[PDB]
Amino acid sequence: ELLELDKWASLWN
Repeated sequence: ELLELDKWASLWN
């Protein structure tokens, strides 16, 4: 996963 906006994952868990 080379997604930079993946930091939003904490907003769904």
